[PDB]
Amino acid sequence: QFHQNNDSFTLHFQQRLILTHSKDNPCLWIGSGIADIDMFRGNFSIKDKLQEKIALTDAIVSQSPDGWLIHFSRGSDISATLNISADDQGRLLLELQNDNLNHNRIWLRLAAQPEDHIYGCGEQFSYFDLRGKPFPLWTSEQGVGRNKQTYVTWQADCKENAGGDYYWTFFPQPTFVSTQKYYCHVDNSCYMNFDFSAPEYHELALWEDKATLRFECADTYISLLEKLTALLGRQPELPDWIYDGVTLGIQGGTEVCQKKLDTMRNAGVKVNGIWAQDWSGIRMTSFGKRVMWNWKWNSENYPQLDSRIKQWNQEGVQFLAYINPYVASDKDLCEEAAQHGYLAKDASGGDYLVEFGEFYGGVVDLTNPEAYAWFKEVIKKNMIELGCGGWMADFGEYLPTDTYLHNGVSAEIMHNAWPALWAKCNYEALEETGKLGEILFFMRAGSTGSQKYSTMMWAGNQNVDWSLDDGLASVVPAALSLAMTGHGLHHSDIGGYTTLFEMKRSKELLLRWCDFSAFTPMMRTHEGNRPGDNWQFDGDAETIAHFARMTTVFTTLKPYLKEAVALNAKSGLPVMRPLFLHYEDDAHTYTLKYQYLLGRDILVAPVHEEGRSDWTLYLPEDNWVHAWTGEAFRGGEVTVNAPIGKPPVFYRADSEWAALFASLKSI
Ligand SMILES: O=[N+]([O-])c1ccc(O[C@H]2O[C@H](CS(=O)(=O)O)[C@@H](O)[C@H](O)[C@H]2O)cc1
Ligand SMILES: [Ca+2]
Ligand SMILES: [Ca+2]
Repeated sequence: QFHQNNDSFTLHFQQRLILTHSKDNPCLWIGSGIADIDMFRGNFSIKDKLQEKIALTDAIVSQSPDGWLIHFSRGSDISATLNISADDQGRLLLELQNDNLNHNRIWLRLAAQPEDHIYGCGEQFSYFDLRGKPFPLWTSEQGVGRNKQTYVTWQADCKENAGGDYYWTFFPQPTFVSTQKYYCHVDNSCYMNFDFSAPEYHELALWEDKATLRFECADTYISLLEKLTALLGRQPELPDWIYDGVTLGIQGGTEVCQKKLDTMRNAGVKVNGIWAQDWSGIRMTSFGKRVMWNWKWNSENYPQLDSRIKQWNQEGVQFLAYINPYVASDKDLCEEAAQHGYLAKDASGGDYLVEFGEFYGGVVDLTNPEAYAWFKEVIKKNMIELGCGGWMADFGEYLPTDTYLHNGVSAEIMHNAWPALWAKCNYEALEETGKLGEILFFMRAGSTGSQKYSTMMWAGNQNVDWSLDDGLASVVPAALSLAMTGHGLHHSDIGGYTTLFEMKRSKELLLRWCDFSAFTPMMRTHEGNRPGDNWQFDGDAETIAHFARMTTVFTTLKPYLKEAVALNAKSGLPVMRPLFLHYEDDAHTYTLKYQYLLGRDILVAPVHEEGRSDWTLYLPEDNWVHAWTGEAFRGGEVTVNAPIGKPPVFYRADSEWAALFASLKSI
């Protein structure tokens, strides 16, 4: 539905009002800015020197039988064209192209209603409903603290501009869902700011001279996500062994791994894996114990690993490793990359050395098909053929904007696109070895296409604290925001990661986090950056026993989880779901941030505060059974006892899975 008067028009798409334009209230501005983008250790400082911002108030429409073409102008020397058409699947397609490259800013307004909620924009840690705020979309480090009013954030800012803020994330994406039951996906990867704060419109700011946007509607959110994932990609099914226990994050070598494994197994903990990020060596820095970034098994630290991997596998234990797409400048791979011209370049034509925190690395130029192939062979040869069942595929958010890439695309454009590219490299390693569905890699950074190429997201680095913006809590909006952006497999470090400034992980925080992760599709621990300052999974007999209990819980859910994972693969129906996917008529479910459905039938509200013996949450109208007592409940706000090991989890009494669920209160 396109309606027009002289310099005035509206566009409806399946009855959603998308655009309105008039001389008085334009939908389009263009102009120009000079980007001053600086990075220190992945923490970006983005300044614009805005030169112009010009409202294109004149619009001349011409019509094809396949669309409308709108010439916008403000005099002869300022103009842009908007083509409105349908793409090959009938999605609404807007193509914008400014007059010339000098006009490298776009602001486009979309119509909205005050009541609309907005979800998505990738992986968001402070907000799930985005309505009422702007979100800059620039992949970076996620922040330490992430709130200017908390102390840790202030410390991290002083120390290295590292505290961040509510919108910082390693997986921003220019994709959102409206409670008008449509999504909007922007194909650009330039800097963008999605402004959701005006009651009557959404404003999308693009730092480019052109923009493509697609929209699709549906009658339910589930169908909408089916459509969104038809566009962006659907993840494979998880390997069957992911459901079989906890993956133990261990460092310090083979014997330590063995000793800890045995401690856990012998106490009855269900262990499916050992994840040893230091498989390649350790680098000590002031931040803490980091990995040596040269992607080859270090047999001095991990003697007999080649054989031990298989002995572990014989007992149902996978070995997981660590790789990122950078290479330590003081090691072999970086040298080999340098010799073949496989590294991103600086303006002088040298290889760009990035400062990563008291060491330097090259950036493997994944835009060079040869470097891409070579790096994929590194994975295949040095990890898959070694016998890894999986790995952390980390980073992807750190490309500096003054690197020069083999494909000739500006680093200011390639920066945001990097994660998906890295994801694809991993995905293809698996695909080329027949290991999709068998090997599992997990990623932190993401971008458009991570929905196809990342077999699992993890929530990156939480503080080992109970903060809303960077603690246990924040993982839930991260998971739900991703679900709404088309990625339905999400987990977090059991216990958090970031151990700085007197933050140290308590036993209590370890156990609460364990209770949370038992109700997600993957259980995996982390030592954190300072292992010896954090409570760990084997800190005492009670911790071990808690793990044996909650791993038993997790493994009981295996068939349920697997079905939910199948559904994710088949139709983009995410494993951790916002309540409104199934309780659409309940207005209260649209504003929940810290509870989710695990599958259709289990409602989870993790305790995210220290010192609680009870917990308050919302049950939508259904017949619920408390998992630990069998107690029946109906909808409305409820407070339950929530000691450690009995997280606030409820299941639908009418679930075909009810007898499985009913066995939980007997563990
Ligand atoms: O920018 N930094 O310096 C920075 C440091 C550590 C970061 O953590 C990431 O990297 C760690 C490995 S390492 O310390 O960089 O070798 C892994 O243990 C974490 O799980 C992962 O999220 C991420 C970034
Ligand atoms: Ca008219
Ligand atoms: Ca953080």
